[PDB]
Amino acid sequence: ESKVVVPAQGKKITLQNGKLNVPENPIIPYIEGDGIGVDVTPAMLKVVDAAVEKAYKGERKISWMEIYTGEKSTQVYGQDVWLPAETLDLIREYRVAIMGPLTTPVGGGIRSLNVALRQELDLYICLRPVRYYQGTPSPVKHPELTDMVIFRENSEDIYAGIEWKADSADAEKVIKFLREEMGVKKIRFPEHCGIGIKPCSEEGTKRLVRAAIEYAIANDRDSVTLVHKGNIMKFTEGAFKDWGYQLAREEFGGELIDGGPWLKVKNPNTGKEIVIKDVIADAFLQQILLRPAEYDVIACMNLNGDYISDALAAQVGGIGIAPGANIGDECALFEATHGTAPKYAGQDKVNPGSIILSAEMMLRHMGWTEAADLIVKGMEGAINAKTVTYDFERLMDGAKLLKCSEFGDAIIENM
Amino acid sequence: ESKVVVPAQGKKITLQNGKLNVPENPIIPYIEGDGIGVDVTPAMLKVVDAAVEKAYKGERKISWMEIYTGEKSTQVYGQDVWLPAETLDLIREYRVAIMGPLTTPVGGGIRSLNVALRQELDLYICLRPVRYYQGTPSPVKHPELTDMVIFRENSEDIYAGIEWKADSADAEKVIKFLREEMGVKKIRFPEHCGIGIKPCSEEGTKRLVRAAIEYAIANDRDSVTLVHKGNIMKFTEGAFKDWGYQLAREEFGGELIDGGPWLKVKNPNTGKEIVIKDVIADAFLQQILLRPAEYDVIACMNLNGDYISDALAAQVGGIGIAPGANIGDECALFEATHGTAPKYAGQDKVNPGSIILSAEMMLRHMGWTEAADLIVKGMEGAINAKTVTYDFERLMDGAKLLKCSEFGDAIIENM
Ligand SMILES: NC(=S)c1ccc[n+]([C@@H]2O[C@H](COP(=O)([O-])OP(=O)(O)OC[C@H]3O[C@@H](n4cnc5c(N)ncnc54)[C@H](OP(=O)(O)O)[C@@H]3O)[C@@H](O)[C@H]2O)c1
Ligand SMILES: NC(=S)c1ccc[n+]([C@@H]2O[C@H](COP(=O)([O-])OP(=O)(O)OC[C@H]3O[C@@H](n4cnc5c(N)ncnc54)[C@H](OP(=O)(O)O)[C@@H]3O)[C@@H](O)[C@H]2O)c1
Ligand SMILES: [Mg+2]
Ligand SMILES: [Mg+2]
Repeated sequence: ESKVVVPAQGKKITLQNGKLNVPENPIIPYIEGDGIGVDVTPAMLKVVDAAVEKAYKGERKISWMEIYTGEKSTQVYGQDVWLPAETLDLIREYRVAIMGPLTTPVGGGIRSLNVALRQELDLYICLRPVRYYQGTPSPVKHPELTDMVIFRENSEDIYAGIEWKADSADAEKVIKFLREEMGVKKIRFPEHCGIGIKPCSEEGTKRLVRAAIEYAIANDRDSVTLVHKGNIMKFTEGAFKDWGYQLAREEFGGELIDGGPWLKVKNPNTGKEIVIKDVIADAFLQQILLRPAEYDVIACMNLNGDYISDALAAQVGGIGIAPGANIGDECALFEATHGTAPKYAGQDKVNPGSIILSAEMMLRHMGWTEAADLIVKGMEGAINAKTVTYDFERLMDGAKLLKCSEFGDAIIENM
Repeated sequence: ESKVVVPAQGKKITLQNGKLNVPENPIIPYIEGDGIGVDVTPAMLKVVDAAVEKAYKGERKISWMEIYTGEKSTQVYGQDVWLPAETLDLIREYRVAIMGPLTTPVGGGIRSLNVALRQELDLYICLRPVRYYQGTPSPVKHPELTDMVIFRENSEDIYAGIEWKADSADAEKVIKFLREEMGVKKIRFPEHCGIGIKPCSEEGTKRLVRAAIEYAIANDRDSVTLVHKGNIMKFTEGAFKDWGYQLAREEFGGELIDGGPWLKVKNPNTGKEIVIKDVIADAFLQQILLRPAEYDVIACMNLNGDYISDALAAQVGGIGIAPGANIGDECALFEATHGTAPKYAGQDKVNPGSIILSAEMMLRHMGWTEAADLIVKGMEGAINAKTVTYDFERLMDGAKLLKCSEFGDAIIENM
């Protein structure tokens, strides 16, 4: 008994030849989000509607359709309905959707609803661009040097969720198999030992890296860096790196730079030579602080991508305004990347910048680049004006403190 | 046919009741290290001898004994001798040793000689303190707020080196077992798929965390933070966190703070209440930049520790002066934490600060705290004086450029 209401006015986005066909009146599902979702989502809807209205002079308008996942879903659909099958169907059917932060319960056997959405819908790209907005308080000296785009593999790695508890019958069965059938002698303590499995495939790797290189081409970026810990994990992380370079050679004409191992890929549109290179993951966490200007598009596995995107967001002062998308071949889900911060829920206090910039990505994904540009311009102006929410204000001198809703308005005021 | 020469003058350190018994004339094995090892090691020997001479007025003296691992070992012992069994025996027998950076070959089937040393000798603690030295050029605004000590688990995690290549008979055998016998359906692409195993045990976890809490007590530190990605890896990383808290409760009288989950442990010597807490790994990489003063002793698994120690070293401008130890119940191996940087080898150019501060840790481990304090004082003075090696100098104005050897001398000059 669906409680979703399909908008009377509005038409479904469709997909033909890997190209989105977006009508003037697209229906866009949104999940409000739990906790501060109640604050940031209304601000997002208003900012997006204003950008769309202004950009296309009223010719285009989104028909927002609320759908459910998280604690709110339990209130709507019932007790154990954290992720209704209907939500998976609707996101796939309508092609483009956006969500606030989600509450995943503890003590009931769910790792992460965000991860569940990504995997169930096969949204294999976690796309997280990290740039600096002039005027943002930052813990680093030169945050303006950071302008990167993270392509985080979203469907494999240790995120597969394949593991067994220490002392469980299953764990002991796996360990026995490893020691006795596979001849494994490297388990230091085989008793009271939890076990996890890390898969990495050629297909999984290459579809991710393919998207990263296509993005570098489409957006005239300077380089793609494969980040990995392949010196220790030779057959997963090392394989990821090798397959990435191979893909560049086989599909994009990548040629050896000097004596290797870096490659150059010719941008078929601009003639720019895009560098394909690689950095070991621990060293990369140093490089993003010490030589940020040398990095651009980043391609990495699921866990590394999780870490890198957080580290980069922190350094640009963007912990609360970091945008994110999850993109697959059939649909895409844009998301606030911060948590539910329930202590502030309903106080109209927190920064709606993250979900707003994820909506910017959404508009851009829809081909509505003018509306997207207006959001960027608005965000830039508001931050430059020092008219900001508490999280920025408390780190600044001479700023004007704005509520969440009010910061949404300041963004519009600056379009 | 050993090519190691046991010093005529000198006596073996011994171990009784988990307490080192260090004579006035201890024999200390050292590995010179490959590449820039030839530059930084001589500087380390000179600085350490000066600190020891000055601290104890000639009553004490180290008898250095060269031992081998890495490319130099192949030159001494022969073609495929990258890690002679003799070196493992000698480090265990003499209890305390130090090494420069090592060349691990590529294309011959060795992940890392550093990891091999750690695992073979069961040096389950990777101890990496990260502090700021006034005057060091840093990419962050307030590096002085960083004063942490990393306890990185050194014997388990994905470092166990258990994995199989995509398309290999073994990989397919493991995957078949997983899908057919374990009923695993979560492998997105089971073909052309590499597989790695991640173990985490109660014993492995608790011996690491035990050392971290004992350290916090011995050194009157403020808190121990368990860092993990337990929300996704419930039975490895999540288990690590749970066992860590449990250890604090069961062995150290840890009591609930407020409504949890943090605990307080009473320092039995100073009565200080040590906070035991936890942070998810991605968030922690933000916290170390945004709220560094809130963190002190860190306890984490092998891979997370690898990443965290690099990230912290970068932020204090200490990429080339980060000290490190590997400690087990029977012996300890102190190490330069940077690479071999062969392009500079023999030019007397690079920073010997890392191996020098690892030697400071070594002296402190030996109970020679006065000599260790002299090295710290010397390092602080030299850096404050802006008499520094090229890696610092190029980031500063009005500094005096010193050779590697000369910086070693400046450290002595400042004792
Ligand atoms: N079971 C669940 S739901 C769970 C558990 C762990 C992690 N996560 C995930 O991991 C990430 C972090 O989540 P979390 O739960 O650890 O964070 P939360 O507890 O929800 O938020 C922690 C702090 O981040 C700051 N913050 C978050 N959003 C903000 C905004 N829009 N404006 C200003 N400040 C903001 C606030 O800092 P101050 O209080 O200092 O102002 C807040 O107290 C999220 O992606 C989340 O989905 C989820
Ligand atoms: N197969 C081997 S041996 C291998 C491979 C990968 C990683 N690792 C390990 O991973 C870590 C990093 O090693 P790596 O090989 O990637 O680094 P390296 O190539 O050996 O060094 C890279 C750069 O770091 C800087 N640097 C290193 N030591 C320095 C010092 N003492 N003073 C000043 N600058 C210094 C230099 O930067 P500038 O040129 O800019 O001045 C150097 O070019 C090490 O722990 C290493 O053991 C080992
Ligand atoms: Mg994350
Ligand atoms: Mg490392």
